[PDB]
Amino acid sequence: GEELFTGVVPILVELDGDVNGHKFSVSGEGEGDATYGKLTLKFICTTGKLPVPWPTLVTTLVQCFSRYPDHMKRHDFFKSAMPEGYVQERTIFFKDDGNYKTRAEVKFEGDTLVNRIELKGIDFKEDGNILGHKLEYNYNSHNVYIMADKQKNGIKVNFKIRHNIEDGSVQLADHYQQNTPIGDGPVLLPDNHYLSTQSALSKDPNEKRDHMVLLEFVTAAGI
Repeated sequence: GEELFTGVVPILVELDGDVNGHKFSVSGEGEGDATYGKLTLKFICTTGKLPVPWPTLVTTLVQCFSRYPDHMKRHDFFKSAMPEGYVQERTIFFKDDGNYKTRAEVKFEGDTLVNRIELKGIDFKEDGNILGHKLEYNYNSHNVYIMADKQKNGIKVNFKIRHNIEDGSVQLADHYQQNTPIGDGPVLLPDNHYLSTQSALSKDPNEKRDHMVLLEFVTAAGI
């Protein structure tokens, strides 16, 4: 897959979610430039108002677009699984609140890199920081820790996202991730390393639908 990410690739994102019964759908389009670990996307809630804060959806809403330096190419599982793609599953535990469980398939459909997602959220407090919409519209920089999972011929991923709360406090979201290939072809199983992330959220001053504009940079490191 390395060769498939040398230039600007277009991206399409589709998420179907249900959090405590509140059903919703999100669509997103943009492009990724893995050579600069760059992502520019704009997401729309296609069913109306989003029943959770936009930032809680950022991790769910294409790590194959992370910049893997030359001396780490042999560790880029994400791109190695292309174009057949890979399944990405997660369990996001929101401290003192509910948890999201997600399953997605990211692969190529012609030239378009597609991320199809199903998200299920349960045990949220209808009046907590998530359902009550008390998280600020911003995003911090984190370190995504990656590990090989030889027995599953995939990887294991763990990290902690810190969502700023409107009162100055912090809402922790423990991420437990698993990625496995969709094809029966070989993939790169990586030594331990991590991805350094940063995201900036903004609004489109001409968009009336509930939405999020995301600019994100990610680069592999730790080796």
